[PDB]
Amino acid sequence: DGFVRTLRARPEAGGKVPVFVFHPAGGSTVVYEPLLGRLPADTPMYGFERVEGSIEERAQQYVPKLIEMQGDGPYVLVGWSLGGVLAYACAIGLRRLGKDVRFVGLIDAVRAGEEIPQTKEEIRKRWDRYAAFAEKTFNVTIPAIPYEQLEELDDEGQVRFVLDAVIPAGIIEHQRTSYLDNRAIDTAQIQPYDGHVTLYMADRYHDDAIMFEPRYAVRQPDGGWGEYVSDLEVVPIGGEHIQAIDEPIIAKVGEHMSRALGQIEADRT
Ligand SMILES: CNC(=O)c1c(-c2ccc(O)cc2)oc2ccc(O)c(CN3CCCCC3)c12
Repeated sequence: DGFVRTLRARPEAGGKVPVFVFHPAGGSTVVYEPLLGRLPADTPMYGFERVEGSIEERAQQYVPKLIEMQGDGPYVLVGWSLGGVLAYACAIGLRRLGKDVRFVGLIDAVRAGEEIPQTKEEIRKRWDRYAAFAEKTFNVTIPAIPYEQLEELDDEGQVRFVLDAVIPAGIIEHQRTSYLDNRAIDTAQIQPYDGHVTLYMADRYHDDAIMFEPRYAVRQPDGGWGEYVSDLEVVPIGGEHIQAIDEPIIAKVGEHMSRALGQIEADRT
């Protein structure tokens, strides 16, 4: 299927408006199966899996596919983790092309409480933190970090440089894509969007997330989306980021989202 996974196929003709879901960091759209079970019967669902590039470059790949599949609209775009940002970026692209986007659902796609700087000083502090965790984890001494060579490299190049030093192909492939998908969240440059966004908000990021990047230890009440989205609804769901996508918490998301879908179906009926 390329990068589109069919979770529930739309009928040959007619039917309900499909929900387009976007993969999480380091994972696939199979994670949306619990959600799908909490959505109305015969709600079609398609998942957009990983593609390469910056967020904008990824949306430039998704948007033509969205249009091929759904045309003028209506568009319902949903994502947890990185998927939320991808969904949001696609919403901007679709709106810019005159399409009708009716719903953007961010499932705990929460920004760091303080903006993560994209600076050399930050690149050094980041790699120093990693090196220190490796020292403790692997009972090793890491020599001086070749900062100068690292600083000049993008995220992709940084991991290749690192993967020269150090393994089964599946693990390198899984670690590489997880790291890069997570950095993609970190460095996302949010643009403003004038349509409705629903943010399902958990209480906090899980411990591993925070150990990796302590700025995710703090969340703003709007999840960092308020300056960019004037039409913003927050649906608190509690719990941690990791749990937001699974039962039982997904039942709450599903109930709320089902109501939104019902109104959309009513509005076209
Ligand atoms: C739990 N580890 C992670 O979350 C991160 C990984 C990673 C690497 C390998 C793997 O197998 C699984 C994950 O690489 C990252 C890079 C930057 C970063 O800021 C983070 C933190 N992350 C927290 C959620 C909001 C987005 C940022 C991570």
